[PDB]
Amino acid sequence: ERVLCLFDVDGTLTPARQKIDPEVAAFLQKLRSRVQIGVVGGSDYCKIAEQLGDGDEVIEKFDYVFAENGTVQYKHGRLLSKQTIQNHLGEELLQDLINFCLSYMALLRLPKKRGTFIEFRNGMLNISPIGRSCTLEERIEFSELDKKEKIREKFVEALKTEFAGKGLKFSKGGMISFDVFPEGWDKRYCLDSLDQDSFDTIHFFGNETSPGGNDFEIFADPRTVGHSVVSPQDTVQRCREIFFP
Amino acid sequence: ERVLCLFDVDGTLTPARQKIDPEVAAFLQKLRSRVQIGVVGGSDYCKIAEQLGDGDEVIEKFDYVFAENGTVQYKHGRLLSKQTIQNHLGEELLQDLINFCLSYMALLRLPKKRGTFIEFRNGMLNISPIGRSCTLEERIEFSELDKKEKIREKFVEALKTEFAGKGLKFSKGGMISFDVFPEGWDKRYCLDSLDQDSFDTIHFFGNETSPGGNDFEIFADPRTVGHSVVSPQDTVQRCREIFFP
Ligand SMILES: [Mg+2]
Ligand SMILES: [Mg+2]
Ligand SMILES: [Mg+2]
Ligand SMILES: [Mg+2]
Repeated sequence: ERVLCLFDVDGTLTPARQKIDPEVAAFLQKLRSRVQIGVVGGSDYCKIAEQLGDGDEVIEKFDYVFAENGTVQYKHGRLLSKQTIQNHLGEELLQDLINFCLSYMALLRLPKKRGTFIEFRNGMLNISPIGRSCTLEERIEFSELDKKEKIREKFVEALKTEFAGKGLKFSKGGMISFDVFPEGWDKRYCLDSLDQDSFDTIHFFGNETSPGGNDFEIFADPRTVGHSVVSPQDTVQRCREIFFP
Repeated sequence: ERVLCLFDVDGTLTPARQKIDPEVAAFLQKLRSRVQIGVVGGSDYCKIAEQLGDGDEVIEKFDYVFAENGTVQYKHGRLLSKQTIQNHLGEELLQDLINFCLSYMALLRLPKKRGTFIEFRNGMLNISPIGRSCTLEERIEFSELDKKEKIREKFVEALKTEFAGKGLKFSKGGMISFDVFPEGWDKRYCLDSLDQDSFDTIHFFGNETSPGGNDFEIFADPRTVGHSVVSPQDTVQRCREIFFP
């Protein structure tokens, strides 16, 4: 009777990294007459906020806004505090990680390099072996280089081996970067808080629910009814079938 | 007859890193009835904009806004393009620099580390051996550590030696960070563009005009009438004496 629908963002509600279609948006508000609705994305809040309305409207349009996998949470218009990756990991392991990344990147000799190789967020370190500080022509340029030299991939292989058994996970962040987060700080993190809000059912929709994907763990988790979608139209489709039959 | 007064920001017009006193601000507008006025700061535009009014008002209140030593320039309400440190330095030297900084920082084992060790701006690399991504308690904490271990200072000594004769300059950025810029991209950079605006006199005011300080080179440059000030009140004082005697 208390139902929440929880959506991944990229590919599930919106074209990847882009604004939502006003028609999907319009539907989500309709869905809201029956159930509460929320989103969970890997990206920071501002990025998510941008894709889903104007300014900070997203927190008004959605009952739940879980950014950075849920390490950052908005609930019914208001911010709830965030745990810090350093509080969770502690300083020593976090610095072993950081120094390893610095020492590995120092040895990479590329065509170009830019800035902000290691960005410290709430629920992850975002690592970019070229530089988060590049333009569009440069994003595409490194994107090509990464494919050819497997830069991120080899870096991740080396990181996983070095920190084997120490509770870190790595997943790519699309172009030029990868994330490093504590084990358990994938999308499932948001479920722990949601456990306290007395939902009878939590429907999750995601487009990467296959093994490997960033939606897998939350989709497979026994706390959710899992749904696999291919597009924003597939998502609306499914919600119609279940909630408006 | 065409006169410009050009002010450094921190310590010259405003308490360091802080909002301008409405009384100084009020005076600067009065000064503007006689002469054009401008500012030049080491910081980025947003930082400068914040200290000097609300939002982007600074470009309306000042005839010239030279941020990042002049590599970024506003002139009479509008932005003029910026040269890029990489266009000036080229990719190879810039990456030698970057990799050297990465390799040096990887070997620093500190109490803590955070993120954004190398921030790529327009007219410099800002290097922070702890992490630009820290809070106030942490800024103060590293600030203490830096004093005791001479972290930035030893890093700079090593950088200057390594890149001896290669045209790079280093100056500290107050707490936790230092800047790396091409030789000539201190405050004097803004004078090259100002040369094209047909001023009969350019008065410069700065509080670090002693050798070593970030105001020295522009103060000593034969293109300006140089003035040494100790406070925002000293600045207003001097402008009264010269322009309102
Ligand atoms: Mg997705
Ligand atoms: Mg499930
Ligand atoms: Mg000053
Ligand atoms: Mg002079």
